[PDB]
Amino acid sequence: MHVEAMISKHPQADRSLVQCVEMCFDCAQTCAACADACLGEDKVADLRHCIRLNLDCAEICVAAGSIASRAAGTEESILRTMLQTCAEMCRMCEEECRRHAGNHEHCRICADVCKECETACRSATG
Amino acid sequence: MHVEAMISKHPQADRSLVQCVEMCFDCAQTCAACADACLGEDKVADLRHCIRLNLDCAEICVAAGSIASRAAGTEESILRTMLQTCAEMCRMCEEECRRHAGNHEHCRICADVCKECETACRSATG
Amino acid sequence: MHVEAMISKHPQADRSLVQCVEMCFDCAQTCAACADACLGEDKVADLRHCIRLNLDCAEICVAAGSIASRAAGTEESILRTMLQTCAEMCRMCEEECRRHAGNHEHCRICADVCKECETACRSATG
Amino acid sequence: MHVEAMISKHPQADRSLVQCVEMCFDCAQTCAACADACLGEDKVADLRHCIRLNLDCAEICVAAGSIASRAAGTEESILRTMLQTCAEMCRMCEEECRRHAGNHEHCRICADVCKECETACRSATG
Ligand SMILES: [Cu+]
Ligand SMILES: [Cu+]
Ligand SMILES: [Cu+]
Ligand SMILES: [Cu+]
Ligand SMILES: [Cu+]
Ligand SMILES: [Cu+]
Ligand SMILES: [Cu+]
Ligand SMILES: [Cu+]
Ligand SMILES: [Cu+]
Ligand SMILES: [Cu+]
Ligand SMILES: [Cu+]
Ligand SMILES: [Cu+]
Ligand SMILES: [Cu+]
Ligand SMILES: [Cu+]
Ligand SMILES: [Cu+]
Ligand SMILES: [Cu+]
Ligand code: NA
Ligand code: NA
Ligand code: NA
Ligand code: NA
Repeated sequence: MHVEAMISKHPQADRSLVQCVEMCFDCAQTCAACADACLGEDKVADLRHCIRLNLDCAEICVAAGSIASRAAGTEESILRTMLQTCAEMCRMCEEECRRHAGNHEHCRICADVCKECETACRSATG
Repeated sequence: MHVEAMISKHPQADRSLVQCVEMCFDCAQTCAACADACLGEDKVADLRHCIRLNLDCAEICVAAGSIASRAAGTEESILRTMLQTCAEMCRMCEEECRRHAGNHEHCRICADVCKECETACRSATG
Repeated sequence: MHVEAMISKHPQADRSLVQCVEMCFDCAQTCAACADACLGEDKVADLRHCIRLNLDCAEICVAAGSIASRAAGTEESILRTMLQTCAEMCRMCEEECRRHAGNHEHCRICADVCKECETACRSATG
Repeated sequence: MHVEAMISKHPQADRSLVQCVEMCFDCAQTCAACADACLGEDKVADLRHCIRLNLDCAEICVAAGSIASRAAGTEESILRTMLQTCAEMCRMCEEECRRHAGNHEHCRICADVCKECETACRSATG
């Protein structure tokens, strides 16, 4: 990614923010991938809630990553509110993915990414 | 829109929810349009914060409308948290658009739509 | 929606474009709803491809509607290319939803909306 | 990112695809960042078209990256069409960012990322 490079060249120009942006896109892609993999499983009926939570997590992580890419200045912003929402979403998604992690390696990877994004988003709210 | 029609045919099948979904997409489109119109104004330098807030509002309204389109059942969901975030975003965007409404009719229309979406999102959290 | 009202107040200021924008958001919401309803069906395993195509259609319709909301001027734009892609996507999604329409009323509604969006997007490329 | 790891664990389980997905998210974030930086410049009026093209590029790159994250199987997909559209979008955005690269380092970085994403998307269509 180019998050760090672009922040430094912004005319209104932060490690916690760079890490949060990176993780939001990483998590958005991973959740999209996890939902699609759950949809291909023989036992797809067992994974309905996990697919649904992945879909919401991918939507909220993209939104958060976009908002946070525009949060390099000092002006009022929705950033902290959005990051709290992303954190809560990632917490929910992680718990459900974690529950299937013994059965589906893709859900283990997704749960780990959601946990990391949750942590990153919380850290950026400081 | 087909929000009402699709909710009723959902196998896990609410006026406040239908109104919120409709308004989130209406507001997403209106904010996207408002940012683009502000970008075309002679006095674009005066509208920087308004463009930025429109961009964040369009992102959050789409996300909210998507999440709420999947919230027709009884299972745990990020819905209330997301709708509070949308409400707060629309409040911010409305205030800035409102400030330019005497000068730019497109900002008057956008402020009115943001106010309505804010109200709809708050009502759906009940 | 406020598409027509916002186009007329744009400083660079078209019926086919207003109809396309409206339909793209209508279709994005309807496909999101259809995927979520398919995920709740007893026979979810039979609907894997339909869910997947709905997810791609909702993503592409939002993108198209956003791009087209910014296409009110005369400058070079990705608009025609994006609308052709939306048309092709809606065609694919319609065919799969249509196949399940006798079994699931939500897929009948979605197929009808996808057909209309396809038509609208093609008309706006003129 | 976790693109490579998730592809390998997909029940329907490609270097060109992993590179395209990674680049689409990298480019989406970079274009979002570039538009926000152009909005903060003293000479924002000179950057209107660049901001607009960045906004469309961020929208199309996210959509492409999402679609391509679900393209790990053999079934019919919009993937090739979407990747051609992303390529064309990145080409347009690159040319405009490149034009400002002598004046704004953020536009130099964005033009380089758009060029790479364009190349990656074209390579994945093979
Ligand atoms: Cu997750
Ligand atoms: Cu999850
Ligand atoms: Cu997950
Ligand atoms: Cu995850
Ligand atoms: Cu607004
Ligand atoms: Cu606003
Ligand atoms: Cu506005
Ligand atoms: Cu507005
Ligand atoms: Cu469809
Ligand atoms: Cu469909
Ligand atoms: Cu459908
Ligand atoms: Cu449909
Ligand atoms: Cu670009
Ligand atoms: Cu560009
Ligand atoms: Cu750029
Ligand atoms: Cu770029
Ligand atoms: Na900002
Ligand atoms: Na739901
Ligand atoms: Na335009
Ligand atoms: Na697929």
